[PDB]
Amino acid sequence: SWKRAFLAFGSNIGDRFKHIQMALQLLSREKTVKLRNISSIFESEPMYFKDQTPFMNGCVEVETLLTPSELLKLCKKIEYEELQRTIDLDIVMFLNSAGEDIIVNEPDLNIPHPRMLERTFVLEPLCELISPVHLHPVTAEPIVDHLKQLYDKQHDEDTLWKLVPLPYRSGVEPRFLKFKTATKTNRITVSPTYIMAIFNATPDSFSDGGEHFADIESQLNDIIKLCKDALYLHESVIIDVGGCSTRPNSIQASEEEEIRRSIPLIKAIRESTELPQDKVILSIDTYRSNVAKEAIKVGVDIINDISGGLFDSNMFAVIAENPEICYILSHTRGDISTMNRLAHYENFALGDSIQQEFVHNTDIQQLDDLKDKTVLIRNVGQEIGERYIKAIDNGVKRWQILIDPGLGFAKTWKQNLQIIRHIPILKNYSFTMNSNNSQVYVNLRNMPVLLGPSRKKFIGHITKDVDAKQRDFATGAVVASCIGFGSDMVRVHDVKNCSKSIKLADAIYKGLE
Ligand SMILES: Nc1nc2ncc(COP(=O)(O)O)nc2c(=O)[nH]1
Ligand SMILES: Nc1nc2ncc(COP(=O)(O)O)nc2c(=O)[nH]1
Repeated sequence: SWKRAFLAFGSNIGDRFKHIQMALQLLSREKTVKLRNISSIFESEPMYFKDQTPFMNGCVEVETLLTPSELLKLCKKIEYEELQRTIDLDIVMFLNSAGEDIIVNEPDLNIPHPRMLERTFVLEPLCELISPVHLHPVTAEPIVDHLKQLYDKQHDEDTLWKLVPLPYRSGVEPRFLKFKTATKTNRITVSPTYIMAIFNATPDSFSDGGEHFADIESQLNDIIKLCKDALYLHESVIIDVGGCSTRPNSIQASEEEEIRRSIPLIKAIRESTELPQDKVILSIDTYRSNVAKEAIKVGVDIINDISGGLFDSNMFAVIAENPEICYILSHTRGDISTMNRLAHYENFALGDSIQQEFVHNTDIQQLDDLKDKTVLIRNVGQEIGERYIKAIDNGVKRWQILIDPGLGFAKTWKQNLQIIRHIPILKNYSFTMNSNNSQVYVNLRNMPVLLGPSRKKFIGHITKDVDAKQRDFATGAVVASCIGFGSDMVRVHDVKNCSKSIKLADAIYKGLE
């Protein structure tokens, strides 16, 4: 047979994420159960008892040979087994082998879960996994409509933070990237924008990481300065260490060379007593799985892969082995030497496979003409979606992923502008797709967006600045606009100055005053 089920999970005791992970491990170990998709991780206000620790919540989609009743027993076994060394595992919905929702109303078991339409912490992660046309079996209304209805009440009690796990550090509490969303109807990120500082460990151009190249002591001092500049106005900073050039047609450092450039420097930052370690997050810009693996060993938090797994087929396997590492899935085409030729987006690669496209949970066939105005962002969204599907198929968890539409990567200067304008569409883009004899639903809602506009050629074209070094002021303006269009993180060169821009844009657009 193989039936389908959606289960809600939650914990508000101790290491909540470890309780969740253990429950998912226990499910997966069953011969009768197959994990298909997991939602983002959300933090929510306790619904019933406000004096308690906030809950960590999500949803998991499984394929199972078990009957509803057999599955419920397993959920109870798991809850008990976890208590042995604190986790709730409920059946939310259960579909038969034909993909139809079943209803059970027995003394012991009620499917769908009787409380689900009351709880944003159920519906939000659930609707990351089910499409806008999925109806509630009892009400016959789309579940997304029931979600919208809850948000429409405008109770801050119903508000969710999304948490993206970061690695544990000794003596430190569990670490996350955090994103709070609010509604007004439109949904908007209202927590501070993350600043990612660029650090190039390449010899490429004297003006940018050029002179201190291969000198770890000098480089570290540069990084201490960056952190001080950023932390003046911000609570956190990400330092993105890059040992490989990603500029169109640039010669590629060897792996051994990239490792030598990046890894000792990450080790040195992480070991520094001159840095406030708790406010400093470490990223490595690499498309190489082995470099990522080495970086993880020396205490990196984020793998920033401009190819989204395209350059190394073992990258996803590395990320999958490290559930507390954060992975940036960036959009590109071809490779570094050919991408310039591939900036053409009229035709849709997976066009034939696409069954249905949705913007803000509405079929775009019914938002007529929007389709014609959003060719580029939907094309980029589908290609990000395809990378995402392959990541999930290779053990990467949705909860680990940030997305980046990849400004400048197989895109012209006019296209980069259009991508900035259309971030709100991207953030609310979803589609169903035929994939290996069965249907798959890709939902970009809640996937935090990183943009890297800094010093890019597209700015220079408009401001007539030939040299990249003189594009910092203009970058300030563009960064403000990126945030205004919904960017959750920005990658920048001029940290001291862009920090001011980010803070102002956050005040203006987010009310963070
Ligand atoms: N935010 C939040 N509040 C809560 N309050 C009670 C229960 C326990 O619910 P059950 O007894 O129906 O499983 N679970 C949650 C939860 O998961 N999240
Ligand atoms: N995630 C992400 N990573 C990147 N790495 C390098 C560059 C090229 O810029 P640089 O050569 O000035 O670092 N741009 C990006 C980007 O836009 N997004």
